[PDB]
Amino acid sequence: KDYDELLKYYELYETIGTGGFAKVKLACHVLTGEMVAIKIMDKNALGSDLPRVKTEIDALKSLRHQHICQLYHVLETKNKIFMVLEYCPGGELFDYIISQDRLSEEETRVVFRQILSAVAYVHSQGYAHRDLKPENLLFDENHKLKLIDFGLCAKCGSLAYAAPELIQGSEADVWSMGILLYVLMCGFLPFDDDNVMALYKKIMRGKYEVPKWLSPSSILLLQQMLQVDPKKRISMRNLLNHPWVMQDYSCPVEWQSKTPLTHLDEDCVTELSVHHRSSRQTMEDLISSWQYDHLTATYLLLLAKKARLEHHH
Ligand SMILES: Nc1ncnc2c1ncn2[C@@H]1O[C@H](COP(=O)(O)OP(=O)(O)NP(=O)(O)O)[C@@H](O)[C@H]1O
Repeated sequence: KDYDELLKYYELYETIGTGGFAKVKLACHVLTGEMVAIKIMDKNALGSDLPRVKTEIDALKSLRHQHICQLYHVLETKNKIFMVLEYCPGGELFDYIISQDRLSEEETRVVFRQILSAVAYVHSQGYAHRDLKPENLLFDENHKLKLIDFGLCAKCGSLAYAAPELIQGSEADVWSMGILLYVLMCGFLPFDDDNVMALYKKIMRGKYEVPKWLSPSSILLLQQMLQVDPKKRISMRNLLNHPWVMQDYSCPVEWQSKTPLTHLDEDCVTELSVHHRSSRQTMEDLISSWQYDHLTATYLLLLAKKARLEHHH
């Protein structure tokens, strides 16, 4: 039905996750054999919340980056919206933290630099994420982080990660990254309560426990990021070459995209052109329209496949 058009292009596997808006299914793009994750949303059930989806969709169409979960295909039927995404099988950063209880400062730095790369890129494109937290960061096959859930992108979110100025746009993401840092290094939240009023007061207050295993450097960074006054809160740029961030690193954080679509891959175009019964020139013209239809998705998945193969060649 709504699924019949989808099943032209994908064969559906099991549900692998859910959220407040979407049921997420593993699937396989038939033409290329590539696995993907499909967000399924019901328009009728979403109702007045639907703009969030069109928000996420328009955001993701203009974001392309190593640490951003890629959007391949958008499909609307009478009752459903389907978003076909890069499959990340490593699960959430959340579950990883719980598995390790807490991360070492060193592995925290490795993770944090990737988060920072993604968020700095997102800002470079004029957005703020507004829902940064370990649940919205997924591990891919190579244990690399991929940011998801862009429905709150603005050109808001879980309270424990929400900045003070926002519960009464760049500075906010910085705050949330501070909370995330704390969580990675500590295994728990700095501001936590079952009572929302209590939690709120704790946040506006800005006082948190500082455990013995933490380095002075990281303690400082935290206090720079968890400044209740956004005016006093550290800026993205200064986060990008902050000494804690740069510790044991001769490289500043490369937030710039490593995956821009500069120009069309010949092999991929060729492969598409055969299946499409059109010349390569024609296919080039078509692909450049970037409609996020089946053509777009096939092209990008062929590209991802090729990259994966080139990594083992
Ligand atoms: N690309 C993906 N690869 C693997 N698992 C995914 C992927 N996208 C989502 N998931 C899983 O599905 C869950 C729900 O995704 P999510 O995008 O947060 O749903 P949502 O309803 O649209 N947003 P939210 O209600 O705020 O969580 C995630 O927490 C993951 O467990």
